[PDB]
Amino acid sequence: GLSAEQIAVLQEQGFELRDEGWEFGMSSKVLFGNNLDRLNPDSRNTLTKIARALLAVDIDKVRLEGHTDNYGDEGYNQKLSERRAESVAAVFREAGMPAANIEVRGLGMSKPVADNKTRAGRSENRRVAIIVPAE
Amino acid sequence: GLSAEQIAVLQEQGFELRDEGWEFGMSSKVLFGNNLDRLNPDSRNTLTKIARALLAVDIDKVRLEGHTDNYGDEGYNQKLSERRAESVAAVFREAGMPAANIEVRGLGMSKPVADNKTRAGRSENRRVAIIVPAE
Repeated sequence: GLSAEQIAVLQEQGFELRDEGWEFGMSSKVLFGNNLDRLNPDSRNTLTKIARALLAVDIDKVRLEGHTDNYGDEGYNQKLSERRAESVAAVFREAGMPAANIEVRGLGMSKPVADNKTRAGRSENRRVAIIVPAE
Repeated sequence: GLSAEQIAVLQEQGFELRDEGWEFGMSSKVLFGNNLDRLNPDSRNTLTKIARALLAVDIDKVRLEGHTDNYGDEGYNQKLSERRAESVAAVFREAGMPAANIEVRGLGMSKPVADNKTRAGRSENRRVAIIVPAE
């Protein structure tokens, strides 16, 4: 389980404890914009600070999951979700996180957090999740 | 939002982060034994240490929630669950927590955490939970 100086850091960064562990989503929109899986460089820093802060307190084990809405090919949403997840993973590596400690899952359309019949609904399902397991 | 020192103390007392806050649960058999809402001496002593720990790091509020299984009259089980939480509240108040910062709830049979079908799940649901709300 996580130590008190860690949990606090997680809380500070915007993490919320859920069933699979501590979770913090960012929208694809903010993360990539018009790109497919290239991060615009502002989101890169945002993702660097985050990773640096976590490693600072010996959190060094994260899972990254990316989802899409249901619009589009089913096969493509899987790849995209996985590639987009990996894009973020590469920023964690480049900051000091043991690659063996990073897990990457493409979850495609299958796992939404909103009704997929709204511009703010569908744009909410387009996201990448940062997960520290509470193990 | 709880600080590292607060969280540290919470973990040392056996609390566990849930959905409604930090939460330590004790079974009714331990707290009450054969009694109704009178705690046995060993329990009051335990509860007093927990209470003093929470005060010594300036915790803002505690909620005390009594639960039963689903055997018996539902209104009796509601009252009992309430009287039982009020027994734990009293110990808090006597340890120096002000009434106004203490929330007492009898929840009867409505929030189980185990299966009422077995003798075991029934004894597990017979508990009073101490919650520190997540501001």
